Amino acid sequence: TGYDRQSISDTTAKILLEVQAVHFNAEKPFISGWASPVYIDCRKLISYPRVRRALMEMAETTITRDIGFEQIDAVAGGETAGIPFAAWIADRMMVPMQYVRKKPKGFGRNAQIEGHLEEGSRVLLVEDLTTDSRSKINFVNALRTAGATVNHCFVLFHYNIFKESVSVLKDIDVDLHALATWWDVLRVAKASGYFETKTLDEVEKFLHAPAEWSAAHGG
Amino acid sequence: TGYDRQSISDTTAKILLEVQAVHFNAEKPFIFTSGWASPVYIDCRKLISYPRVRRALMEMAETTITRDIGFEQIDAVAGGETAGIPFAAWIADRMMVPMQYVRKKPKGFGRNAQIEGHLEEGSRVLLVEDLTTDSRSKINFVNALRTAGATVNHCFVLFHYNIFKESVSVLKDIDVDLHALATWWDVLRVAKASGYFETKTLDEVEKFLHAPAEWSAAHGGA
Amino acid sequence: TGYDRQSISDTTAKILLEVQAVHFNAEKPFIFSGWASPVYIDCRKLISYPRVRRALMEMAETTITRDIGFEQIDAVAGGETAGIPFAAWIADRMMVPMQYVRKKPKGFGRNAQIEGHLEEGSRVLLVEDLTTDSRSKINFVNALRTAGATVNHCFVLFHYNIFKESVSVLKDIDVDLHALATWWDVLRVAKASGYFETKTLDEVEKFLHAPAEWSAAHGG
Amino acid sequence: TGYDRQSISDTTAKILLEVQAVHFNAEKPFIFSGWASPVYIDCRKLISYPRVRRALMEMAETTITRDIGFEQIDAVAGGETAGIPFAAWIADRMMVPMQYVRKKPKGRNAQIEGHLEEGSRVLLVEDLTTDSRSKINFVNALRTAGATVNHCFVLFHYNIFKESVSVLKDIDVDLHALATWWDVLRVAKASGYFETKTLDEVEKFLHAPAEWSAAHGG
Amino acid sequence: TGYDRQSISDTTAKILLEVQAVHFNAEKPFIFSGWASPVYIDCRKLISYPRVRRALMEMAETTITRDIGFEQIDAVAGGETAGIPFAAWIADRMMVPMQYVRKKPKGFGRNAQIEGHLEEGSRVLLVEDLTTDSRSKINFVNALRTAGATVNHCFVLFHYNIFKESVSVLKDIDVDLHALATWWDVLRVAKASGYFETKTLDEVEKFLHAPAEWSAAHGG
Amino acid sequence: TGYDRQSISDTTAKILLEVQAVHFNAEKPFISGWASPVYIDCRKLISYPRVRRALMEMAETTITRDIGFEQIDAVAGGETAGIPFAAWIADRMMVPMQYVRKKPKGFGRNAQIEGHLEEGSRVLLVEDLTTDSRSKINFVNALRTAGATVNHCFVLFHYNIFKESVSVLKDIDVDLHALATWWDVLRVAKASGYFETKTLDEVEKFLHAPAEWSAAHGG
Repeated sequence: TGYDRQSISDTTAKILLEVQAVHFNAEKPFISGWASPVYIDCRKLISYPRVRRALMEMAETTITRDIGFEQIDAVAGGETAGIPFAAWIADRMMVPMQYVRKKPKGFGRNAQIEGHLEEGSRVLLVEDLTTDSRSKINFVNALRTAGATVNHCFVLFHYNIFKESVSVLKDIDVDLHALATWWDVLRVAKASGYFETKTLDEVEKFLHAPAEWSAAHGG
Repeated sequence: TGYDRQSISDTTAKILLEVQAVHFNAEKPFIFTSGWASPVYIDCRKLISYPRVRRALMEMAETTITRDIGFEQIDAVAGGETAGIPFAAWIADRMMVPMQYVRKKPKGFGRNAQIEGHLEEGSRVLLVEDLTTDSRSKINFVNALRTAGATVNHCFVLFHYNIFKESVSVLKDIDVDLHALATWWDVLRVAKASGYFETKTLDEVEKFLHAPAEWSAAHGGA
Repeated sequence: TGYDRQSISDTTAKILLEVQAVHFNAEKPFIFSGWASPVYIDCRKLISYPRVRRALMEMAETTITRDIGFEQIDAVAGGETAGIPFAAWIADRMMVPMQYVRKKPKGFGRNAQIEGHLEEGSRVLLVEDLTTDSRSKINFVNALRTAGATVNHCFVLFHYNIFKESVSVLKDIDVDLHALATWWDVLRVAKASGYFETKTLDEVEKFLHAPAEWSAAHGG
Repeated sequence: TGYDRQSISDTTAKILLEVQAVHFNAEKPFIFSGWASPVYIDCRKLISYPRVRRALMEMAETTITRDIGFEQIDAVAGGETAGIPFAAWIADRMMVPMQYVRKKPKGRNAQIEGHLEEGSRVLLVEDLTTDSRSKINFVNALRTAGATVNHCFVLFHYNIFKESVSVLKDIDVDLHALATWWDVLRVAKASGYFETKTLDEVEKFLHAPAEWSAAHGG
Repeated sequence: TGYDRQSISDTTAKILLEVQAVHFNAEKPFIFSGWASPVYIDCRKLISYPRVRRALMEMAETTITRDIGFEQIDAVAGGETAGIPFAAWIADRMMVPMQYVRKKPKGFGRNAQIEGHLEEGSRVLLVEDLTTDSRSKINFVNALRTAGATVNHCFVLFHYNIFKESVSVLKDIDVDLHALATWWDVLRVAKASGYFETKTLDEVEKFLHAPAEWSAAHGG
Repeated sequence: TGYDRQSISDTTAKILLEVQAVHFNAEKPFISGWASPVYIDCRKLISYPRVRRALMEMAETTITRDIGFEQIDAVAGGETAGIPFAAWIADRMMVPMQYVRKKPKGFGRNAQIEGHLEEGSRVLLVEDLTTDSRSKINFVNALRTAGATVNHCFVLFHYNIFKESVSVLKDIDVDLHALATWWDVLRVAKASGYFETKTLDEVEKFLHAPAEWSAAHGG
């Protein structure tokens, strides 16, 4: 459902707002602390068939356009949230699928990885969303310990409100690819006109300075 | 795909033996984490790394579901955590139905803590897992789905051990039917027919299958 | 979805009984026209179920390819109202042009009863939801033949059977009748399932063996 | 198959003109109940071409998802013998149940063939719209059976009559179309396969339909 | 399309006889290098029929998966202008890289006879339209093995199965031959159909049982 | 993976450079004489599944947009070169397939054509690539001898550096449709930045004057 980056992001934002995977609440923030007015549950997108089909089509388009057609030999999912999306992407791309556990279960170079992973394979990490890309280090290092070549990471949603969201993965030579960001959702919601002005202003203030807003509203 | 139980089972056994998802070792039995000793090891998670194998497995899964259960008797597909999520996703894609997945432990307030994804009240849900041994871990997931309002009467597994007496009755006591593509007997029969395995190993496997607990106690150690 | 004639009929009967497209009631027969029967079928309900209709279309394509042939049909024509969805799906599966025939003419030309484009000499397969005595099929067959199409085959999802002329009327005008299931298949599958009482199935069997006598005895 | 609205309309007009589903005749107007018109559209010819219908159904799905939403439709109900094939193809693409509505009742669910769950959201699919007067009956028939009808889809929209849209908005039904007569006129003018006089007469008709029909006989 | 070997063979024979890719003529034998024969097969006609070639590809994939295995082939290599379309379709269905082998080398190097990228150690399946004595397959097998490919299987839509060394010549170099139908299957289906005269089918049977003697007796 | 002509051409150029079907060498020109700094092997394209799927989608889009949806009744391919692409296009278009031999084998109308060709059929000629379209004359005449109507020709790559590459086909009333040209590959390579400036300048001066460059560099 899109061709260029902007259309893909707009379609992703519309999909997220339509299935109510994105929630806004400025009066009662969503609190592990970190009170925020925005809540996202990308795991609801697996319960809507047309939505997930469109999202996977756009995911394949993004992977082909930004990475390459013959640069990925396997698709590895996250712990439990990115496994369905990884499975669908692997089926579309006709590549082997693996998934990486959060904690090792056993001894060896393939303890964290479930599935068959050939030596030297080029693996693409796929999970639902990122906030700081700090949970990405464990999975990338687990895949690299087993011999895979991890240089690209795909996620449905990217917060893009923290400075080290993309620099952390770049320092370990991993590129972050995302279908949409919080700014795209904010722009689509502002254009739609179904949200009150005060709520959108509060959301914009939070997205500009996340830590300051969180600390000053119950963090 | 065979469109009948025997052909589906034989094809699944050949698939498992070809990709070496099933291992036989009688000289050095597989001592598991719980101390159980068995000469047979199966890793259904390896099947997701082979495109054609997984495609055929999902086609046979859809055929089994539509034959044993029915075409319009399932409203959603739920997968157990980690192991069965890819198979649940593929089955949901083939069946054009919503997909959810059940966590092993609750994380949330209630009535939706153990289930990730939207679940409409009164929806008939099919539980998909990679394999079952005694079907006592499936009760937790079935109760989690029923707590959210889903009506669970069927559970699908790629592999069913079928070597424990209460493998199916434990689910049937809570009104859940167990459907599977292949059993250990099917794999043993196909391995015997193939002839790539020595007679002693297959005899040991047959002895274990006929008496699991005694074999675990004696030949490998409790 | 099956691969053999016996497997297709059993699967179709199970599909019909599962989605309740077939109803049995011997205590209060379905008095249609004055005809009285203990059986009722509504093949139009099969289009409201995605998986059921997909399976039925797969079996329809399999039956067409096995009985008629892979390259013997150049267009798929559906009857008025009822058979148009099935004709559309079969044409999509077979990658052939689709037409549909109105019950009554809408003009004065040769292509008055046909809504579509029909090239001269095209071999056309006529698709309908069900047939009872195939007396209404002659109108559609003659309408297609007036346009120049060559009609030698007709496909129906459900064949009522019972009546002896149901295939002879079409065979007299060189049209072969193909079907997925009959009433006998549905009755056999219902008896095997065990969800229906013995008295009801006995009444249905008596009706199937003697339709006119049963209608006269239990109604008009 | 295009992506944006303009591309979809342009290639839909190209498809209509290529399969000759659109006819222009200024010298001898088409007497339809009179109403002499120089333009003729036969959208039922579109089902006899496989590639054309595949492209059109892809564009229909794209338009439905883009303008209505991905999960706003639970059933697709066509007209009677006009848009039933298009409704079937759209329902198959959308993985959504199909129904269809008759012109006249036969026997709540007397006018609807198929299973229609109460409270379901139903999309009307028809071959074309002229004044959207015949769609009132189908929308009311579906709403009698409990369905929620808020969107109507048609392959071709005349867009030359003022009430062709507002009559559906009065009953809270949105009209979605793949192409209009203006798109066909623009594509025909750009192609250059039509004489200038014919296109000028067609444009004059499209600006004032009733006056042109009355002047030329009707 | 079928599910077992016998069903696949029968369906393929019906397909070949329906599209007239197989011709029978005992009065005027097909003399082609001499070698008069009453049978003629043109497997290159099957690419001009969409449904026929789609069904043939389904059956080809089923045979490959059933006999060889799901994960035992890494590339599909066609012959020279004859099996290239079939190889392309099989590779698309199997989601594997495709190559094709020239009849004669064009250049110098290990990859002189092979067009397309072939990774070292790849297990390659050779696809052709038909084998008469499989003497020409040795050249393609050796060309593929020169570039590092491991060739242990060869798939063909049709296999004559009337020469003793049809399968042994490939088996001597560790290549297994798989086919959808043989001349015996076509003869059996033609006899069952009844569209062919008894004398013609008797002559074909005599030729199939002893091809060299029949050719010597009827010319060539 | 494209919508318009420009996007399709750019994606085709990226595909060709990614799988290394396009080679640049200014210091040592390749090679019947005609030393050139550019080498293209479109037959490598059939060994990559995702690449060939994307290229066939683009081919179908181009054929439908430029020729028409119902203007082609058969697809014929050149011998040994465009047969796989013709097969994939025919499968996509649910249209019969034929292929034309370079040299006739037999006598009578259909001696040079393999497959079933109905009289009056509209046939699209498919080839891997064309340089001067001199070899397409034989195939077009062979198809027209059998009764086919040939008015369109499709090639994945078009050199577009010779003046008669399109006029020679237009003289016999045949149109040439292509996915990419050498200019578009050059533009994509220049934008990518993976090639040295001297090599790209030499390639550009070759593509401007091919014959002069070949004569000057020992051709």
